[PDB]
Amino acid sequence: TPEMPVLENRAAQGDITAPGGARRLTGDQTAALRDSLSDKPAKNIILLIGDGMGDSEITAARNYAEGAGGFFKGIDALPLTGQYTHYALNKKTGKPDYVTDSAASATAWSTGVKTYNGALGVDIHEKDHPTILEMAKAAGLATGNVSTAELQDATPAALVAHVTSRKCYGPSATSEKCPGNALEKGGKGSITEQLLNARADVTLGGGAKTFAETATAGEWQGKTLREQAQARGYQLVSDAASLNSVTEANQQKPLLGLFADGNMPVRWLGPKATYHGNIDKPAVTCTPNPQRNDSVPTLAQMTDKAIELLSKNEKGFFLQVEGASIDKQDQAANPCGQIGETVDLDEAVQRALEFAKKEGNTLVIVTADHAHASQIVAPDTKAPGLTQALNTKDGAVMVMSYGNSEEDSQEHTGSQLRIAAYGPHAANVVGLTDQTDLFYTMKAALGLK
Amino acid sequence: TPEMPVLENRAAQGDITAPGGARRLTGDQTAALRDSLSDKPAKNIILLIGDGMGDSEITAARNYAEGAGGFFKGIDALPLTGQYTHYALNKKTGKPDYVTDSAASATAWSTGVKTYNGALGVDIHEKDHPTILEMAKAAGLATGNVSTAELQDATPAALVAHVTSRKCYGPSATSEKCPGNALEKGGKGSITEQLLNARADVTLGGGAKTFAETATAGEWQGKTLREQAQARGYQLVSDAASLNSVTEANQQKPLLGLFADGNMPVRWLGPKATYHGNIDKPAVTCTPNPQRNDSVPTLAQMTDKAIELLSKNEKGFFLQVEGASIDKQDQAANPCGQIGETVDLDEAVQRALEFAKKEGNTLVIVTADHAHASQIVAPDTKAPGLTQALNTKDGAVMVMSYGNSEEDSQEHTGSQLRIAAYGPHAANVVGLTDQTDLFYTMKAALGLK
Ligand SMILES: [Mg+2]
Ligand SMILES: [Mg+2]
Ligand SMILES: [Zn+2]
Ligand SMILES: [Zn+2]
Ligand SMILES: [Zn+2]
Ligand SMILES: [Zn+2]
Repeated sequence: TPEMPVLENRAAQGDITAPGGARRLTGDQTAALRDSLSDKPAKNIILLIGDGMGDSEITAARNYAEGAGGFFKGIDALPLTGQYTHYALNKKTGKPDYVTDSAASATAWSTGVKTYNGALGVDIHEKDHPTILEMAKAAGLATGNVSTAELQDATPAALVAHVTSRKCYGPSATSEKCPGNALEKGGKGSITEQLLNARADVTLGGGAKTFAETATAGEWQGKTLREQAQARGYQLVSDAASLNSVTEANQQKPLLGLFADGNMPVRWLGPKATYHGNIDKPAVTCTPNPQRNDSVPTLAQMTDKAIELLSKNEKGFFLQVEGASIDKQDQAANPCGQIGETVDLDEAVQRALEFAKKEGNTLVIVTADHAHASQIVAPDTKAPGLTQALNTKDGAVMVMSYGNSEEDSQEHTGSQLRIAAYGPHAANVVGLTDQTDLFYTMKAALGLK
Repeated sequence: TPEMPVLENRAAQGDITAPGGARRLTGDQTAALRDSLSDKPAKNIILLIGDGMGDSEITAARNYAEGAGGFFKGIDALPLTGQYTHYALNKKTGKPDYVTDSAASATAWSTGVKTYNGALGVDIHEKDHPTILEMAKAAGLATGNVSTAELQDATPAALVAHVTSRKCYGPSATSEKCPGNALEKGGKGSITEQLLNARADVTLGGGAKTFAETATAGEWQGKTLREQAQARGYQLVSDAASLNSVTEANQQKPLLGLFADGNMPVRWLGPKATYHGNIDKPAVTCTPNPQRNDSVPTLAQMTDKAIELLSKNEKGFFLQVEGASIDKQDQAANPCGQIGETVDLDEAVQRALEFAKKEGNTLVIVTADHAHASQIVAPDTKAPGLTQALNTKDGAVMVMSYGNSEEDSQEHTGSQLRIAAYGPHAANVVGLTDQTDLFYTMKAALGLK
């Protein structure tokens, strides 16, 4: 009988110093693999995104948190793996732009068309194109948009919004930065306002600050975005205790949890990498962030509730879970913050895999939007940028380096990265593919049309 | 009827600026993938190694040489893809050392045991472990070691030598650096001397300078290694014309092609990346190296002759082909040298695939020993290191950055990287695995004892 399996253990089998003791497999894969291939329809889809989580970011967090011959119960457990390209286009010339930002890349997987960096839901001609979420809804599936960033940030926003610039978070930014989108200029509106329009059953993340602006035009003009929200029938939740009370999230009782002003809190603290830090300074060991909270639902927590609330919908559902801050810490050149965010995501992947595993008609996908700056280097390295030596779980040190930007932020990079899936149609991620392929893969598995 | 396919075309299907025009797939993969799964015995094995070829290196060369939405006929054509870790061990503590060198990495895939950086065919206790090459010979299969580096370099040497240090190239380096291996101290010998002893049917590379040293002890002492070679029955070939004349390679007429003093010549010329090169200097366009030659066999040429010569062996064969200078140009901070060497290996993968495709019982594998330094960044980047702007195939510029070493050489890095295969047992690379797994995978597909 055909049951699709999760790689349960890819950890180094024994004594890493002894022959074959560092092997990760116990026997031939053929059958296991031939047992995880199915073309049946996907009833639901859970797309987990580690912002900036390339293979470097994955390897680095593993070494610290699980040891080199370790294994990530979530991230590393998806059996079907590939590599996908994420280049953008230069708005002016339609020619590839090798390093994408999180806006253009999101647009690609959510709409199938490529775009200029900074765009959301529009192509180089600034023409809207419907997002997979919008399509799930029209079809009648339940829909979830969950993140650890502000909900107006590129990754989550790209599901609900179509503006010419990611910066048009709300009423004012928009008027000035996206006039042709500005309500009063008769546009569809700012990102937050377009978010309120799209009505996803479950929307959870930070970014409450912006909801405190008021409309310049339209029916709810003169009153805040926070107001219109409840006035439009939204059920709002600010802490975890209340998040749990929620027993229904639907088109009449749609949930909107704003758990932080800007970005929800990072899991681990640690200092910034610094010029010659692996030599001048002593090895660091990450420290859990005391202010991350009992009142703040973890990502894992948000994902579980969402899958629970979205599972009651008979027809099936679409959920996009985003571990936001990996990218934000990485450009920040903070190993500890970076790593903490990846483990943090490992939990969300796990919750997701636990459900699909039983449900049986769930395609779970884990990937990133683009690659980033961090590199794992030798302990004795003399580098041009910011480095830092960390004490890993092996009790050996690891040196992380960020050296592609003299400015404040460490730069995104452009290499192809890991794309992994599990479930009906996961075959479609194996081998080399393009980020726009993800959109088409998700539309067919769902039979969306 | 069960025929295993090669991804024919994962090129951007259409107008990269139009909806779904940038997709790489044309339909559902499930069946193609089901069709490429087989646990039959591998009759032969071809192991293509891109030194330092991580995903960044792969993505970069494609962008330049094929276009962003391009597709590499060899490298990207392998249907089953995975990611594998290559950490080394600290000799002293047996703990993991996250950034491996080319010697310790090679040791792993060729013997199954982890080892300290700089080691070749011995573990941290310095005890020898038999290489996959030695076992293929012992079992009766034909065997080849083809590279574009010096045959005493780590990658090719790891197949036939067991020395406590990669530096013990020949008679004298060894005496002073691997005394316990030195012939006169009663050891097995230098790397070159051990190579002449292993006697693979076909060995082709550069590194002819070392063959001009003499033995200090032993039967052929006092005479050069070049001499010992022909006296030991090796048929030597120095150029491409004579390489071709060769209609036989076997244990009595074993082939030794030494095509260059040091490392054979690089495919393309271009200047070094430099501090603020993408701003200060103009975009670069690679130029083919006129000193490459009509007399110097390409890597694709060596591979073809080897498969040819090794196919005569009824029983099957083991061939390891190395695209050597990728890693060498990379640390050199030379985008063009780097990118050419990848292109160069793409042709060798294609020959391999062409054969494997028709023979029908060949497992083709393509991977790297470790990730490297180069990163693809934004054109406007201000970086601490060495950078350069290249005019790609798309007629748009791409910026390459190397910023993990102030020293002369850019450092290897440690994230997991692509591993891809084709053929019987190719399943065993899909997912996350360790480099030592490749050995056990190759062992079993060959049935090796
Ligand atoms: Mg994001
Ligand atoms: Mg090499
Ligand atoms: Zn991003
Ligand atoms: Zn970013
Ligand atoms: Zn190497
Ligand atoms: Zn190297």
